[PDB]
Amino acid sequence: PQITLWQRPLVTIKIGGQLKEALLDTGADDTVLEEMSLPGRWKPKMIGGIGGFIKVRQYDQILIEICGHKAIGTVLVGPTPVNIIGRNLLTQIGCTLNF
Amino acid sequence: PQITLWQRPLVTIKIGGQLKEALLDTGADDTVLEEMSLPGRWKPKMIGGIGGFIKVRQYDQILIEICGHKAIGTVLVGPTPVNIIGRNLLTQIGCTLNF
Ligand SMILES: CC(C)[C@H](NC(=O)N(C)Cc1ccccn1)C(=O)N[C@@H](Cc1ccccc1)[C@H](O)[C@H](O)[C@H](Cc1ccccc1)NC(=O)[C@@H](NC(=O)N(C)Cc1ccccn1)C(C)C
Repeated sequence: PQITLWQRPLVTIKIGGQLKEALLDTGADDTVLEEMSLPGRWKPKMIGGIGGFIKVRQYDQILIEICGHKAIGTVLVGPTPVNIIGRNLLTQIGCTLNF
Repeated sequence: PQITLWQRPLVTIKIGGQLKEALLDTGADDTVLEEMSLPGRWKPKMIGGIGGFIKVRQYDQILIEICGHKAIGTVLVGPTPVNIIGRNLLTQIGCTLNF
């Protein structure tokens, strides 16, 4: 699709067999989701942004589907205000910025 | 122009007749710039991000030029690591997300 930015660019993703909403975020390097249980082993990590650092669980090679497009990559889970899709998966689905 | 997302989407902006670099960010509602001393009146404000909140000063009606395109609006100034161009100015330059 072509998404304009008059509203937050929130879409539906599918992950773990669950449906969620997430923000398409060109200003994020990584993908951060709210607390959930995913199958798999995970490692503790830290990530930062405005306000500071949070602790997250890192899951690799996770299948996610973003507007019907498949991506397979690293997902961090932790206490984010919002589900964020970052550049690690935006590139996999062929996302660009245009103006 | 079309910007790919392999790297962070950093572009040149002109503000106050000075050039800076800034991140095009579809996940920011607001525009946040590094500390600098603009003339003008300001309001104090708090904005949040992944790790919590920071204090900023709010300036309205600022002209920024982004890759040749002008935009005019509210800019928040404070102790950010990176200059962030948010949706309030992105919409004005006709910027879209495409995949
Ligand atoms: C999500 C996280 C993994 C990401 N971090 C990240 O990419 N890092 C640390 C790598 C890095 C280092 C140096 C330079 C560039 N990038 C991040 O926070 N990115 C920030 C940019 C940044 C980078 C480093 C330090 C400081 C800032 C980027 O601005 C994101 O788009 C971020 C995403 C987000 C959105 C909502 C709530 C939490 C996080 N937006 C924001 O932090 C903005 N907030 C915002 O727009 N809010 C709170 C309103 C809102 C609410 C709900 C939904 C959308 N918007 C502020 C910049 C204004």
